[PDB]
Amino acid sequence: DLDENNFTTVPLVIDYVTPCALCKKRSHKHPHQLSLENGAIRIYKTGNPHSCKVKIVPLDGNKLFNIAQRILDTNSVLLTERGDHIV
Amino acid sequence: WEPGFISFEDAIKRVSKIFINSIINFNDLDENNFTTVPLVIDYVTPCALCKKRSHKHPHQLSLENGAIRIYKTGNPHSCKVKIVPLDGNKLFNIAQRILDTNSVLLTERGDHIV
Repeated sequence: DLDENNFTTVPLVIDYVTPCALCKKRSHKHPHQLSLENGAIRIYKTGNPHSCKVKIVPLDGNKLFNIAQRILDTNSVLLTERGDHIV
Repeated sequence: WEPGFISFEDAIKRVSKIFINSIINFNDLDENNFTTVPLVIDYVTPCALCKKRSHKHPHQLSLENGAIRIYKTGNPHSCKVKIVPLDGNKLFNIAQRILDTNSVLLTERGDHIV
C-alpha cells in the first residue's frame, strides 16, 4: 500500500508475531507512523508513546559523492588527451 | 563570537538534529538572539530530553567555554543536559596560523623553502 505521497499521514500496521523491537512488548495499542524532518525519517507510536522510543533513519546518500558531483558539474577539472588533469 | 568555531548554520543544524524534533521558530532564529530566546518544540512525538509527552517549560541553549549547552528551564529534575562543542578542525586553524607567519613558500622549481 505504501507509496511516495503517503508519508506523514497514513498509519503503518504491524502484525507483531514477535515482540515489538521498538519497545519490547507483546504488541502495541496503536500502529506506528513515519515523519520527515531535517533529513531523518522518524519512527514513533501513535498516541501516548511514553513506553515507546523514537527511532530515526537519516537520508544522506554519501555526502562526499554529492560534493564530488557538484565540483564536477562546476566544470573546473578536465581530463586532457595526454592523461593529465588540468584544474 | 569567534571566527574559529564553526559557521552558524552548522551549529543550528546540529542542535536541530539533537532535539530529534521540530522547532516552530527555527526559521525565526537570527544572529541577535542566541541564548535569550527560549525554544518552542512542536512536541509531535515522545521527548528525547526525558522521554515525556511534553515539557511544561521551554528549553534554553547556552554558550560557555567554547560550547553550546542545552538544558531545560525551571525544573531540571526529570531531564538531562547535553553539551555540543565548537571547534572547526583545530588542525586547520593551526595550519592557517602557520601560513600567517609567511614562513613556508613555494618555488617555480617545485619545492617549498621553509
